[PDB]
Amino acid sequence: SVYDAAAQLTADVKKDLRDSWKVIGSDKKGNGVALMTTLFADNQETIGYFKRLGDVSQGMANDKLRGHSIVLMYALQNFIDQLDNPDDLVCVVEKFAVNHITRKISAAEFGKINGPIKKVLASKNFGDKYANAWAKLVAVVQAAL
Amino acid sequence: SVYDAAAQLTADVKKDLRDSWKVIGSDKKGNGVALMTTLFADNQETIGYFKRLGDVSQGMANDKLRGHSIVLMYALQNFIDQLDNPDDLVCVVEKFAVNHITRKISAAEFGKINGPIKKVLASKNFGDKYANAWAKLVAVVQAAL
Ligand code: HEM
Ligand code: HEM
Repeated sequence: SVYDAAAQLTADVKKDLRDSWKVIGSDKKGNGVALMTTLFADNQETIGYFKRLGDVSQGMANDKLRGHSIVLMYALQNFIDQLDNPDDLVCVVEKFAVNHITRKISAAEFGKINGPIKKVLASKNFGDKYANAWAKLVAVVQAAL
Repeated sequence: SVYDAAAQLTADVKKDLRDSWKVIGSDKKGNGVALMTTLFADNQETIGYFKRLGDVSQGMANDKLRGHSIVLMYALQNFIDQLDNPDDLVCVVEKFAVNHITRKISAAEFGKINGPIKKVLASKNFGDKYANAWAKLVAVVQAAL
């Protein structure tokens, strides 16, 4: 359940999430677009969900993809800001989940973002330790799907 | 047509938007729920769009309303941060508009949030100067609807 998954975010996971977000979140447009292009590159099959974005290969030059990528990074910002209060993190994760559930994005499909996150982390010198902390955060959303 | 509406956000409007946001944005849960409960109070018919939230009368204690309210404030956070680059502001406002258009929220209905914003600003002592600035940011989204 999302309440149990939220409890897996221990003191050090929360700290590692904040320390990496300090760097990754500093450029929301650049890192969000990079995150989305790595998803489409590594997992071609997910492009079908993003039919409305159009020609995804354009990356930064595609205004709709760029709009989506910036908005996606503010959802992550929101999750990092709610780490102090589990009750607030959960109601925000469940609110967030509504539109993904409507789109029939399963917990296994959502989990495809973990590879993109690990790769963007690694480009900014945050290795496995931080990739694993971000996968526990993604798991709280997966439990709500 | 969002670009022309964005041209009304002159240097002084953008300054008033960033100064009032420095205070309104510092308690996203508190001010976010204040906005939504003022909306429901002054325009009770808007509650018809929010059946999913359930018992909106519980205010802050209703986890779904609190969840929606915090997410709303991150959309405003996003807009405030894009004020100096019209191209990013417009692709974010068009991205934001997509789900509001699908919900059949017209520019006129969306415009009902201006009275709430003016009251929340006035409770933290930002007068008409600031209310007018925020009305012009809302007009940019109204132009996408
Ligand atoms: C941690 C990663 C993710 C975050 C933070 C995230 C965030 C968001 C946000 C904030 C929106 C806009 C609001 C909404 O309509 O719900 C959105 C839209 C969307 N998300 Fe996610 N999402 C993530 C991963 C995914 C994945 C992995 C998929 C599917 C493979 C997905 C599919 C969608 C789709 C199709 C849209 C609509 C895009 C459009 O047509 O504009 N999301 N997501
Ligand atoms: C400055 C004002 C507003 C902001 C920044 C805002 C922001 C948001 C955000 C970020 C979401 C979540 C993502 C999505 O699904 O689109 C949302 C959802 C929604 N908005 Fe807006 N919105 C505003 C005003 C309004 C107004 C005035 C109405 C209608 C009277 C409206 C109706 C809705 C509805 C029904 C939802 C979905 C709620 C749910 O069932 O979870 N919004 N809005």
